[PDB]
Amino acid sequence: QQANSLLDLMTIRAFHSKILRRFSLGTAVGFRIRKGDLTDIPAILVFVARKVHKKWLNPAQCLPAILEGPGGVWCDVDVVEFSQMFSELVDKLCGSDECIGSGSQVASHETFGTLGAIVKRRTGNKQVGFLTNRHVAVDLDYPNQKMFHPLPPNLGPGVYLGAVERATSFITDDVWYGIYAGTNPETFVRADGAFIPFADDFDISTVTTVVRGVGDIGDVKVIDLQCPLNSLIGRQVCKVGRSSGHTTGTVMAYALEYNDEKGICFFTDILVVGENRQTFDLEGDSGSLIILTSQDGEKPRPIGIIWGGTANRGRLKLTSDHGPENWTSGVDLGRLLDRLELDII
Amino acid sequence: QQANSLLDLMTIRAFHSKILRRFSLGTAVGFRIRKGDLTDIPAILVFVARKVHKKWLNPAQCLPAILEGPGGVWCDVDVVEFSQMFSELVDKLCGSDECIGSGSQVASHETFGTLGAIVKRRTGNKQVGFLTNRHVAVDLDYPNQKMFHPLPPNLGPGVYLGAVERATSFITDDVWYGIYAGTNPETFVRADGAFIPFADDFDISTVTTVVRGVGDIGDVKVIDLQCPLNSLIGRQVCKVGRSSGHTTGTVMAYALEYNDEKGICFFTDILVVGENRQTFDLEGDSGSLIILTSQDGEKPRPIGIIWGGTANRGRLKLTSDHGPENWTSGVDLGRLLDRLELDIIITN
Amino acid sequence: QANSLLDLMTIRAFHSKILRRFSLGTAVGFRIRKGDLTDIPAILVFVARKVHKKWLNPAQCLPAILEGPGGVWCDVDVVEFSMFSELVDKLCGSDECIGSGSQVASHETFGTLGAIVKRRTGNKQVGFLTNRHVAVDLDYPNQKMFHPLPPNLGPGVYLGAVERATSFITDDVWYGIYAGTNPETFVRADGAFIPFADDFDISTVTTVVRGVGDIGDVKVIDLQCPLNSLIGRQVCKVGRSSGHTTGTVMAYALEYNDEKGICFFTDILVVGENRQTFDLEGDSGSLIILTSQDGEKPRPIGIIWGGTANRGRLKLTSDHGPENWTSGVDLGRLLDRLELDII
Ligand SMILES: Nc1ncnc2c1ncn2[C@@H]1O[C@H](COP(=O)(O)OP(=O)(O)OP(=O)(O)O)[C@@H](O)[C@H]1O
Ligand SMILES: Nc1ncnc2c1ncn2[C@@H]1O[C@H](COP(=O)(O)OP(=O)(O)OP(=O)(O)O)[C@@H](O)[C@H]1O
Ligand SMILES: Nc1ncnc2c1ncn2[C@@H]1O[C@H](COP(=O)(O)OP(=O)(O)OP(=O)(O)O)[C@@H](O)[C@H]1O
Repeated sequence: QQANSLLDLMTIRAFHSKILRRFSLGTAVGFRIRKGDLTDIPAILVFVARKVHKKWLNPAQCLPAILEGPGGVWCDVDVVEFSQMFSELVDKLCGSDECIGSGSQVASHETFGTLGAIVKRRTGNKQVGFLTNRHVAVDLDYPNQKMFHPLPPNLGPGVYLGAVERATSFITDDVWYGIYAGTNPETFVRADGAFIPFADDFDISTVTTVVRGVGDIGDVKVIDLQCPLNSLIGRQVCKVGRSSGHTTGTVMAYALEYNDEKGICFFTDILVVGENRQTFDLEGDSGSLIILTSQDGEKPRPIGIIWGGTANRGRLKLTSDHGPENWTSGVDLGRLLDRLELDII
Repeated sequence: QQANSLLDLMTIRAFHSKILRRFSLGTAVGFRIRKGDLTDIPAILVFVARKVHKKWLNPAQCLPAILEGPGGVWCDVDVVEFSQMFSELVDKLCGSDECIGSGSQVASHETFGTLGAIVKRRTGNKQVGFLTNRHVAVDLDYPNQKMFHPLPPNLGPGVYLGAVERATSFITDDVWYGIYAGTNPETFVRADGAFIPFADDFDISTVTTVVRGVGDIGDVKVIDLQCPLNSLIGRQVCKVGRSSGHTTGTVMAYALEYNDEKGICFFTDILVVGENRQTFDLEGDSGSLIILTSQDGEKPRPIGIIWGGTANRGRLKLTSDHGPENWTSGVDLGRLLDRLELDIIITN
Repeated sequence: QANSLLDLMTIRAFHSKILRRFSLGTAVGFRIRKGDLTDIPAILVFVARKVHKKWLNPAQCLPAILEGPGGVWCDVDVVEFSMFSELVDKLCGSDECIGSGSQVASHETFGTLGAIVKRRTGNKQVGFLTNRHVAVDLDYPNQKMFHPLPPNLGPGVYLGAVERATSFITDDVWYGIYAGTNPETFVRADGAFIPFADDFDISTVTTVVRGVGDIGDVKVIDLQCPLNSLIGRQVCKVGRSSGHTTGTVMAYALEYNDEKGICFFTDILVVGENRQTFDLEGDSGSLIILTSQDGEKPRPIGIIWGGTANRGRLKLTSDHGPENWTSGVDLGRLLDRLELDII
């Protein structure tokens, strides 16, 4: 039987992980892509440095057309080559907006990013704070730092938001996905989540729960691994960022697996690409909510958060008379909330 | 009574200099700017590093909307954000023209600039030469620097034009404006002018008094502090430079004040901003004449000279769905001519 | 007169508003006259340049004597503030056994082994103590260490992974008393305990110090003890790059303000002898052992924080050039906080 859900593709990739990684830079699951378009045939996306004809390729590097795993499940094999706009919304999010909400710029003493969303703690005092990344919100040298908006007191005027309380660095793949997606013993998944509660003296009347440029949003869309592939992969999503305004894109790959220079395996949740030849995100967009758009009038639903700028890692080069495109990685929102024990307002 | 002259604005700025200086990057006087459009309400413009809502500013950090001066004069406050064209005219001014005049390129041993205008010495033996900025006209090590056009012989073919006779860099505010512009003694306005006379063997038949791309010009328009603000602020000007060609802009503020790292106050006379989101000038345009646009068919008249490119200092970022716009600083022509004792030439 | 370090600390804290205007740092100890240590207790003040009093306005002229809330008075000392050998080769990885001062290389940086220790509670695992700057990389909280080089850079063996570490501690908890009018007061602990791997061979670990010998128990620093017990005492250290070196303790409870206004505290200040540098780069984490007196076994007193070549040097004004200084963290308080006992 052909693969239908993400779990089958993940199992197939894990079973033949060695062969896929033997002559490749990365692996993921999704739909087969032909001539730059997304089809409806489930398959495994294999990233290579360059694309060449089979004539100049030895049989060792000739990847099999079909990969078959336990239980009779089989899938196709796809080899893919791998290598501040001034607007009213951007100005408002940069310090021109009276209220504070999603997409607002949050600057630390050293780095800056985009405000993720307003959340509340499930247990304890149930303090209301905001959720963001961990590479910008908190510097590793100082575990507990402060938050300033728009800028700290040394760079310019600003107000104090709060201090970092709970943050996550890495999580074992078993805890995150619930299944073993890799044979290497030290498999990790990046969360890059942190919660900063609002200060006691901070006014709460200036906090808004409406996302600028999108409008009202629904409940968090939990990505169930048993759901059909077409449910999540290929759906058009939108994002709001301080330096990128409002952007739209489409998701192509999920659970991208790669290895660093030290051989440690790492996983990325969501892989998306901007639409109409436009880059999905830019520098300073760390902390932008990826939201699945409205369908049949239903309220848009956040599904994840952008990890950060991918321009420093690589680009997706298309082989159909087109230049390389910019891909953006993502981090799951439901699993991050579950780990952080937070509820989105 | 609402102030309507530059003198009142200068008095208000000087009387409350400390308050503005405490949390400002610069001060000027002119017309209030709302949503990127100049208004008719006179106000003192205060320049800040960034613009934020008043809710995230301390009570001492909030500049008052209005201020009062001696005798009952009151004025508003406007906070403003602060942070080679290949053409036939440019080619001709580069050294391919049949005559040398305003806008021509003058190159020293090290740097280059644009000829200001042909002038005549009021006193002495009625020497005839030209006016330009002091920075490029004279080398800091050689008080008497030679002039070449279009390039010095060490860098390319050219002819000798003359030698620097007199130059001025800084002058006390009392002598320049006639009034005390601040509560600082060590206050000096930057004239940055030099008079370079033509060589005895140089041919005067090749000197023309007609500005290329504009036409004939009239007498220098002296700026009076008692005149209405609308006379100078908000008017349209045009300039010709050897690098940017012909460029049109608008005057936005007067008597800009700046503080250096050492704490020495400095003053700039004319503040210009380009039109249609186009830079007023670029590097190498220093010394280009600023000419007020003709009105009701009147002959255009120069109002000042251009100090140089501002790209090495900063830009003002408009907060209306647009990016930073380049601005230019200039020095009053009439006061510089009076100090240097020079007379402009407008006819052959 | 101030006889204990606590009196000097209280005096400095009470008047910590006039010495911070025109000073780069403050500490306590003995007044220095003509380049030599005196016996008069005083508070050391660090200035960029030691100009003459005549060319100094009265506002910038600091008082020479201060009085505390209990009648204690102390003077003011103003000091201007700005190898290939067999032992080194053996310590670099040529020794059959590991021990104090041994080179330990991580995936990014390398450092010196502080001392072999054990945990008081729990499994009481046996490991070693070092600095977090080298042993711990925060973009990889659990890092691996190899001696003398990591596999990617050369031959080596697996030692273990960092389990517990401390970077900053509140001043009240560390010293026990409020040392500053500032609440964002922090003290740089910089101590990480790495336990030996289960498969690691424990027969190759020695508690003897190369170039020094056997050492006794850790000598805890008591703020109530006379300054002579700690200030002006000779100390020695063994570093991977600097071999065996000796120096003298100069200052205690040094305070420094960063560019962001956050104050930080360093415990021990040491200076090399004979105009020789106390330590070089890569010697961070080396133990500081008090010189043996009257035949008593040497007792370590702290751990070197790191090289000061990137932080400045002590400039003297007696026909001599600047002398490099070294910063250290008290061993007793760090061990108490981290619950570790030196074997
Ligand atoms: N290791 C490799 N190095 C270089 N080129 C390779 C390597 N492995 C495969 N290729 C080339 O990449 C091709 C992958 O084809 P794939 O199945 O991904 O695409 P397709 O659906 O046939 O069409 P399209 O080219 O439009 O994507 C292989 O046929 C071979 O030409
Ligand atoms: N020191 C300061 N730093 C930053 N922002 C400031 C400072 N002082 C005032 N502001 C902000 O700048 C605003 C000044 O507005 P301005 O004087 O330009 O009036 P306006 O013409 O009504 O405004 P606009 O140009 O936005 O149409 C103040 O209302 C406050 O929001
Ligand atoms: N803020 C300052 N900046 C520069 N120099 C200063 C400052 N305050 C004091 N001084 C100078 O430093 C001297 C401090 O001398 P100090 O306290 O070390 O006495 P001393 O031990 O007798 O002197 P010495 O070390 O020269 O033998 C003051 O007498 C004055 O000359």
